[PDB]
Amino acid sequence: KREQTIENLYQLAQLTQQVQADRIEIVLEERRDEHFPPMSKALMETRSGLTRRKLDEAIAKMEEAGHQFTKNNANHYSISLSEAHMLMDAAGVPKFHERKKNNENKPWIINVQNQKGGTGKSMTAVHLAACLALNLDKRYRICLIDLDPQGSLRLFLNPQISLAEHTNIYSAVDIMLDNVPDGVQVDTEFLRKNVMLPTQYPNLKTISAFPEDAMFNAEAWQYLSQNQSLDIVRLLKEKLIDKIASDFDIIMIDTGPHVDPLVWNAMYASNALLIPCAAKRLDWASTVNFFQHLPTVYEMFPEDWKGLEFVRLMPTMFEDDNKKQVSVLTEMNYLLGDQVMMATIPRSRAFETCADTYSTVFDLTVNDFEGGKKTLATAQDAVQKSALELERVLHSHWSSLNQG
Amino acid sequence: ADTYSTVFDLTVNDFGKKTLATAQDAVQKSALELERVLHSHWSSLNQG
DNA sequence: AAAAAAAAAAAAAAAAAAAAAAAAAAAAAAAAAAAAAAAAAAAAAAAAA
DNA sequence: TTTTTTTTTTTTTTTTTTTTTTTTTTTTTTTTTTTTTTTTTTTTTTTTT
Ligand SMILES: Nc1ncnc2c1ncn2[C@@H]1O[C@H](COP(=O)(O)OP(=O)(O)OP(O)(O)=S)[C@@H](O)[C@H]1O
Ligand SMILES: [Mg+2]
Repeated sequence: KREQTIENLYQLAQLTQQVQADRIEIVLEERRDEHFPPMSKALMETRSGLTRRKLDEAIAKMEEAGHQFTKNNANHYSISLSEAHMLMDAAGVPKFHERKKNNENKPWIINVQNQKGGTGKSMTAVHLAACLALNLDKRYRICLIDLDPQGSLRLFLNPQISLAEHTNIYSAVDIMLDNVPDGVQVDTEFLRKNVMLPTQYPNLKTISAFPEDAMFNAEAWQYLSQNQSLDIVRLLKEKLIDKIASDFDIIMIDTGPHVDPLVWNAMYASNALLIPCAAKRLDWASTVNFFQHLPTVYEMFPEDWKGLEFVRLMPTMFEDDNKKQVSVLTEMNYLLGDQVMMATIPRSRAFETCADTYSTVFDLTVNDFEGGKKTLATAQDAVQKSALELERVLHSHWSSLNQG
Repeated sequence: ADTYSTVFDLTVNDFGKKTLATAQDAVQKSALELERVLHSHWSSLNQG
């Protein structure tokens, strides 16, 4: 009988070996051939905030040192992002993990979870993270997590850079099981070695994910077969959170459009709550279902966790000029005001261009594209004022949630 | 054409209306004019 | 050590194209009227109760 | 003096041709929004006093 459907299943194969090809050419085509945006003595002022006098003093102190400054084709000064973070390293400006006021802090775990497909969590959240990383005055050690097995956050120009030299790896899955060589114990040095990777920024870091992570849900069903205390919830907490809380301060986490055991652990173990969403009716209805589903499930999780300290909703794909969606936003501000961000993330062709070349808004400048300037200008400025207002929620709660 | 028919073998009742009515009106004026040409050169035919 | 001159830059102004809206025209009907065609009710004629 | 049949009046019904009106689709049409080239403004270095 299933002669032609041996043909047909091994022709889903004889097409996904051609898609194995296709990914080979995708890798060959994405390859970097780019330079990071320069600060032009005014963009430097706007972004870093260093005064011209102190900047001159520091760049001279470094100029007499080993490193040499560089200039554009014109004698006008131009300093690269690498040179930027180097001058920050040598600025002596301490971070939240070096400030005498507060240096022994735990991670500020920030998450982006929506149960609605394709509406913006990936792109908006990676944009938000790369913008928060623009806080060069403070050198945040940031961990981007692409917990969505299909996110491009390991590939999208803030990526998990798995060069050819990269030998082997053990994803969050294998941290949920300790499937590394049984002889070696998973210590934080191992975590730097094969879990924490750079993102072409000397400050921003990441974790990668893989479609094999979907097998985690099957293994969790198997564990429910072998367990009944729902103890897999704490598997994340001890394996990952206790091992990472010692030596980082922020962890960007994308989770995916889905609500699943993996995403249940992401929800629970995390000590902060953010809720991405759009202004559409059905989306907010799904959020209603979400607000019914949670409380009982949190009751299911161990009583040791005293609930998440703050809850806020997000906009996205917000055209800002459609009557229905602004009415929805008004209703949200009417119901959970002070627990929803005011900031708006608009949609424009500039984001499309950014995505198609994979390059985040910061990676490209006006010369790269057309005059979708002010659109990108107000996009990055809303994302940065939104980053400081979410981090100001976190500031006012650096009394509460750090002591629980 | 498609129905393998001719212009005349279907009548107005066959169904258009004014459309086909003017259709055969024009076709039948063209036939008058044509067959008049037919005399005009047919008198030449009888004599060759 | 400072001034002036020279060179690589953003902001404003001008022109054209694609979105949309209203009106008009070709058409394409379902309904009615007029004319035409196919049968019918009082009167008339001849041979005969 | 009566009866029968046929040729004229008129009456009834139907089809075809030709009457009007409405809706749908197609064509010409400026306002608003979007795109590209640009003249003015800002920054740095070298040379001279
Ligand atoms: N500003 C934007 N401009 C253009 N496309 C956008 C924008 N924001 C979101 N998108 C759409 O989002 C797609 C990829 O981004 P995401 O929406 O994050 O996908 P995602 O990971 O499923 O997140 P969700 O489920 O939509 S919230 C793009 O291919 C677009 O279709
Ligand atoms: Mg997604």
